[PDB]
This record gives sequence, structure tokens and C-alpha cells, in this order.
Amino acid sequence: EVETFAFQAEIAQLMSLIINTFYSNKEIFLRELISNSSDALDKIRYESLTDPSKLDSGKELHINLIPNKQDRTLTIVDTGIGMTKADLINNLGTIAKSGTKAFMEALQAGADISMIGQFGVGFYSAYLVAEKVTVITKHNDDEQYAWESSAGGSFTVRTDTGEPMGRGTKVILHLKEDQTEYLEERRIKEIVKKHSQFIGYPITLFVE
Amino acid sequence: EVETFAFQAEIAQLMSLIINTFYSNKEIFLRELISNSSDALDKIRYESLTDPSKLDSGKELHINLIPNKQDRTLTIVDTGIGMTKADLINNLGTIAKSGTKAFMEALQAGADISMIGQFGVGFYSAYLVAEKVTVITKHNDDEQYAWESSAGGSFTVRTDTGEPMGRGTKVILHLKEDQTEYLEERRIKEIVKKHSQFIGYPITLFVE
Ligand SMILES: O=c1[nH]nc(-c2ccc(O)cc2O)n1-c1ccccc1F
Ligand SMILES: O=c1[nH]nc(-c2ccc(O)cc2O)n1-c1ccccc1F
Repeated sequence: EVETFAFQAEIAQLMSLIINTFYSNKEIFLRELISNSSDALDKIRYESLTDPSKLDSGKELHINLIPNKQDRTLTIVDTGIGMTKADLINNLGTIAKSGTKAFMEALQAGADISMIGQFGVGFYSAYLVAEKVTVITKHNDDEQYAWESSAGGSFTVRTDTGEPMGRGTKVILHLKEDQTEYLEERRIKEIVKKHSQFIGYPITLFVE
Repeated sequence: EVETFAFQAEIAQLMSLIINTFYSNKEIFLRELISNSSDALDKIRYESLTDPSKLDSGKELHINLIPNKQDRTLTIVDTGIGMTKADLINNLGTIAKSGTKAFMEALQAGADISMIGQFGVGFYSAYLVAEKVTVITKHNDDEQYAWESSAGGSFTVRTDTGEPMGRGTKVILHLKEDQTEYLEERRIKEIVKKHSQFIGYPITLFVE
């Protein structure tokens, strides 16, 4: 059963701002999503220091970047702690209501959209480049779920039957027609080198 | 009973690097500790979104900066999630062994000590300015504890009987003799404005 939820008003406001504001420096979405993956990987690593069984769902701690020109998708996969159904519903594990308030105050006070991650709502920068985002996730304490939203004020959550992940999160960006540069190897390599050069996990850019 | 523990070798190495490297830009310690407080405050806020009773130990979410020229201490107080005894022993809730490895690799590859927070070990920047650090903490799931270290390869942990905190962490920096500028109101205000202007919680600088 596919469940449909309304975004909280503040989150719908954040998403409308991200989609409608004229702002050329879109490439920062990748750093934001890689940063979230790195934080999730730190969380499972920290839990494993006192309970090695936390890694029975997979010992490898990594980030993969998978472009697909046929499907027009860029997928960011991590083997981090994952998210429970409750975390997905609760703005993908963020304090997004308060984060949005601070971000919008900062934008009016002299800040730009690239600073979104300082407000803990960097995930939503995916909507700078994606028309639809699908998040497939598996936490050790829950089942595999798929969250999805094309903005418009709602998101869906369903159980994900296909391809079991073990543990982690996959963010599938269904790119806007005019944002296909983010599927080009040279462009992705450039962004990873510019903004994600000090991430403590291997980032593998898959080839097509 | 006061328990004495050895730092893991990598953490003792990190602390020796911080204490012995010639590096003038010491003021970044404050941003690092305020950043950790902000992360702890986000964690309790996130837990409270699904369980309001998480805030029975205190509803106020804030950061206080308390200089004391008589004791030569600068104390950073937060009402964040706090740390259990296990978190304190486990490098104050960090993945410090892996964080240190990445930080030292980066330093050799063209990075400086101000970038410590990108490696998740920013707490240890306290030793840029402090000869001794005492951390008093209270998590909802444990008792109030005091961690302490003057470096030298060990730290202690004890129960803290005095002044119950409710919930949070207090980092007491026992400043080095030549670092008393960090007790001056104008100097602290300057650092907070330069590096911590987008923190989503009130930061109150106490007066003497
Ligand atoms: O805790 C977990 N588990 N999985 C995630 C996760 C979220 C978004 C994302 O693009 C990638 C991720 O791996 N997070 C997380 C990370 C950062 C902030 C809040 C969070 F919930
Ligand atoms: O989770 C909690 N609870 N309390 C803390 C805490 C640690 C240091 C600090 O200067 C202030 C804090 O409030 N943290 C935390 C924050 C950042 C990284 C790892 C952590 F454990």
C-alpha cells in the first residue's frame, strides 16, 4: 500500500524556494548529498565501535555515484546507517521545520542557496536539479522503504520489494531535462574534486 | 571512584599534534565547540519531534559562553542531548580513530589545523588554548559524569555529584597562561560573529 503524506508547510515553502528562485550555482546539490551520506556512514561506524554486529548487514562503508543517461538519473548510494520509516516521514532524519526558518532568515540577511547545508536541510537541494527524487533506504531496525516526491506539496512512502540493499540509502535523482550535464563523467569528477575532496569514505564514480 | 583510561594511540597522536604544532589561528577552537553543541541540540530536538517527553529534562535549547577571569576558565554550556558514560569513553561521541587518520593525511596533502571539524574531531581543538579540559555531561539515559584530561595520554571519568544540569554538556576550558584573550568580552564577541553567525540556537555571552 502506497501512503501519501503532506509536507509540513515550512518544507513545502523551502522546496518552492529551491525550485523557483533564480540561482545558477546548482552543482552544490552533489556536495550536500555526499555530506549526508558521509554523516550516515559515520553514524553506523560509531554504533559498530561498541556493537560489531551492527555491520552484519554489510561491512563496506562507501559512496557510489551512478549516472544513467538512458533513464536520465544520477543515483547516490551509501552504506550508512539508513533511515527507518519514521525517519523518512520525519523529513528524512532532519529538523527541517527549524532548519528552514533559520535558512530563510539567513537568505534575507545576506546568504545564498549554496549555504543550505549549514541549516541541516541540504537534502532538499536535490530539487535544484531533479524533477523527482526517490530515496530507497534500509536501517537495521526496520524494513526497506522507498520515499518519493516530485514536490507539489506531497511525498509517498511504500515498502520496496525489489533489489535488497542490506543497509544504507540510495538517492535517485530523476534529472530535469536541462540538467543532464550532471550525468557527464567529467562534470561529476570536477564537482567531487571541487567540493568533496575531504570525505573520509571511498567515492566511486561508475562508468557507462 | 575516579577511573583513569588511556587514549587510543591515534587520539594521543592527534592531541600531541594539536599541542606541539606551531599554528597561530587558535581562535577556531570556539567555533568547533559551538558546532558540537549545535549538533547535540539538533539531536535532542529531532528525538523530541516523535517523543515530547525527551524534553522533560529541560525544554530550553541554548548555548551559553561563560568566561571567568578569576578561575582562568572559559565554559561552553549547551542543553543538547548530552553524552552517556560510554559516549564519553568512546572519544566523546566521535569516530576519532578514523577521523584522525583522514585529518593527518589532509594536513600532509595541503590542509591546516582550522579544518579539523571537517574530520569530526573538532572537540580536540580545545587543546589549542586549554591546558586541561573538563566535560560535565548528562544524557536522559544515564547519570551526570565528568570527563577530564590534561593530555599526556590519559583521561579520567567520574560521577559528578555537584550542580545537577538536567540535560546537556558543559565544556570547561582551563586556559593556558598565554591564552587569556579568550576571556575578554570583545574577543569572544568577535569570534562568535566571525565564525558562528549562522548557528540556530541563542548563544549568550555572560558578563563578569
Ligand atoms: O541518518 C541517516 N541515515 N541515512 C541518512 C541519509 C539521509 C539523506 C541522504 O542524502 C543520505 C543518507 O544516507 N541519514 C541522515 C544524514 C544526514 C542528516 C539526516 C539523516 F537522517
Ligand atoms: O551527541 C552529543 N551530545 N553532546 C555532545 C557534545 C560533544 C562535544 C561538545 O563540545 C559538546 C556537545 O554537546 N555530542 C556530540 C556532538 C558532536 C559530535 C559528537 C557528539 F557526541
